[PDB]
Amino acid sequence: GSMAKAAAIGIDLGTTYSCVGVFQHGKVEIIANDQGNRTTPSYVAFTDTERLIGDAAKNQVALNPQNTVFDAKRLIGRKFGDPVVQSDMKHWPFQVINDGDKPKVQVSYKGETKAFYPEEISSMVLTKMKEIAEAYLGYPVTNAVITVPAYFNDSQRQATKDAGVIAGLNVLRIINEPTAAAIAYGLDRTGKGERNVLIFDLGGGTFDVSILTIDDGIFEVKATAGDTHLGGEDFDNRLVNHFVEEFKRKHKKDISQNKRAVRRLRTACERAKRTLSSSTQASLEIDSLFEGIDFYTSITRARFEELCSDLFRSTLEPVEKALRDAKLDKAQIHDLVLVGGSTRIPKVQKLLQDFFNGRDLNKSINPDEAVAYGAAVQAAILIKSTRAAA
Ligand SMILES: Nc1ncnc2c1nc(Br)n2[C@@H]1O[C@H](CO)[C@@H](O)[C@H]1O
Ligand SMILES: [Mg+2]
Repeated sequence: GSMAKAAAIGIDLGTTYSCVGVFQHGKVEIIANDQGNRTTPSYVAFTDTERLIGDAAKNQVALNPQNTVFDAKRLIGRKFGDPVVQSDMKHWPFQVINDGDKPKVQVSYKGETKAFYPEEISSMVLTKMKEIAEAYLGYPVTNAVITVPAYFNDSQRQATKDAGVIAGLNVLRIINEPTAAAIAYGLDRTGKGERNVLIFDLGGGTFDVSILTIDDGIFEVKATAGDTHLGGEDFDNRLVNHFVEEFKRKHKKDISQNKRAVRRLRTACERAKRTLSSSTQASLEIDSLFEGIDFYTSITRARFEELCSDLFRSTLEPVEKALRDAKLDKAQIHDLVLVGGSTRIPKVQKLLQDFFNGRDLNKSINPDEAVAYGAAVQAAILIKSTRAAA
């Protein structure tokens, strides 16, 4: 009669990390990759012999910075001359070239110089997310919902669809990341009446605040605000500068000019930063950090909080601006939703909860997974083809 249909997938195609989910048996499964990771770096690396995607690409970045591409989402659907592109290029070790006022990333790959459009790099990330899903499902996957930032324009949305098509995916729909996070919590399933929802999205490098109004399952974007210069990497930087000073005080040595030492310090700082979200202190233990000196120390959550205090407080400025733009008072927000791994920071949660006079924050769905979770919910809805009974 009619053969069983393959599940459709939800993909959060993130700037730094991507995430894939599938809605089956009335629930979402966020799918881990074959290294056991529930999120996959949005990285692609090129060598003389291989093209590596995800963890394999990010794990070899230190010695291959010129041919390991990341942040392609910052280039997608943009002109080479766009001022955002021109500023971002100064921070990237890989080459970005001008092809008819369209940016391309240029690398060494399999004995040749090759240039790729941002959508081609994103199609490589999408191919890995599709394979992660297929390894779990045990069959080929065709259909996907892909999410984008609410502020993406027509060109950025079309280039994201193009990336899905290059990857061999049928793109069911391009949906906004804040809308997907709201769908993850079933905030569009609460019946009749308007609900105002604030999505607080703190990423690795950027911070986005969105205000949505939901009425009978219909979403309207009321306001977007944020800070392009605020993210998890800035907190890592504060810890790096702190420990560089500490090594100077303790050993009378400046490590800041040995890239390996700085990198090993940053890697340990990011892990200590994660530990501090669950513990009140965290040890830092690096063997032979510089000149054969072992660096065995610790940091309290209170000291880390003081180090990033101004950065954490600055998340409330775009919240206030978004509320002015939406013409809403904080008491008029029905739901608060957390998105991004950096929202696990207890002090970030406390500042926002205090701002909203003690209100509960929806954080029960892993904040680095909520967007893919909502996209997976929508993908299953979009492939339904029920024929009405008489
Ligand atoms: N538990 C956690 N506590 C604090 N921060 C975290 C945590 N988990 C993740 Br993931 N992050 C940060 O989220 C960003 C995602 O690109 C990076 O800056 C990660 O360091
Ligand atoms: Mg995101």
